[PDB]
Parts: sequence; structure tokens; C-alpha cells
Amino acid sequence: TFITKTPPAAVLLKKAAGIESGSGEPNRNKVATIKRDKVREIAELKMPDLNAASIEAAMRMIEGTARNMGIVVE
RNA sequence: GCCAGGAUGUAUGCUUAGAAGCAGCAAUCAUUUAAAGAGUGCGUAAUAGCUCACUGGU
Ligand SMILES: [Co+3]
Ligand SMILES: [K+]
Ligand SMILES: [Mg+2]
Ligand SMILES: [Mg+2]
Ligand SMILES: [Mg+2]
Ligand SMILES: [Mg+2]
Ligand SMILES: [Mg+2]
Ligand SMILES: [Mg+2]
Ligand SMILES: [Mg+2]
Ligand SMILES: [Mg+2]
Ligand SMILES: [Mg+2]
Ligand SMILES: [Mg+2]
Repeated sequence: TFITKTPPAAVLLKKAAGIESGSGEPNRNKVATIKRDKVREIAELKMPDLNAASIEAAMRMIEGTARNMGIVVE
């Protein structure tokens, strides 16, 4: 019955990306780049907080958070 | 018109004493949907709160 809340998708991303802060211009300045297998884990870990059906959709959300903060996936 | 929803990653990222849809900057993705803007106004120190777009009902 004790709800353990997971860290925001954003911070989880910075962590995995090895960066102090996200980009101020997400489209122009890309601060870092990570991998799909990493978005994989973030989506898997954060899953309880999400409202997604599958992990593909979960990752779709995570990528959206990363896309909007200058992070890139490969 | 009235009734009811108007959600979720998320207080997006940045910046900023604070900046949580709504000072300002760059963006404006994604999920679950019948539908629901990275938010139309009002509101708060910042929250909260009221509200619209949008959806269903009558
Ligand atoms: Co939509
Ligand atoms: K703000
Ligand atoms: Mg109403
Ligand atoms: Mg209401
Ligand atoms: Mg939101
Ligand atoms: Mg922030
Ligand atoms: Mg400055
Ligand atoms: Mg803002
Ligand atoms: Mg509100
Ligand atoms: Mg304001
Ligand atoms: Mg602007
Ligand atoms: Mg809404």
C-alpha cells in the first residue's frame, strides 16, 4: 500500500545521458545522444507510473521527453 | 442551453528568488482515449483554484 514514486522521465534521461542539464533550444542544440536499449530500460523502470499499453508506447513517451530536451536516440 | 468528462509521461526542456498549461526563451513530443492544447482566458508569490478548446449525453 506504500506508493513508491519513480524519478521523472526527464531526470532519468539526464542520468542515462550523463548530463547536468537539458538543452534550452531542443531543436537547435543537441546536448547528448543515447541508445534505444537505454530508452528501453527507462521505459521499463518508469512503467508503473506510465499509462501505456505496451513498452513500445512507453518508449514513445520517453522519447518524446528526450526529443524535447535536446537528447537524441540511436 | 443544461448535465457530464476535459486525463497521462509531466512541475516538458531552459531560465528564474519562484516560473508547476498561462513572466520570458526554445520547442510543442508522446501516451490512454468518445474526447482532452506541452493549454483559451481569469487566477496564485509560486502552487491551488475558475475556465475554454475538444468529447459524450439531453
Ligand atoms: Co492526441
Ligand atoms: K511558467
Ligand atoms: Mg462542463
Ligand atoms: Mg471539473
Ligand atoms: Mg502535461
Ligand atoms: Mg522544469
Ligand atoms: Mg541568466
Ligand atoms: Mg512553462
Ligand atoms: Mg489546472
Ligand atoms: Mg502565471
Ligand atoms: Mg514562445
Ligand atoms: Mg486538458
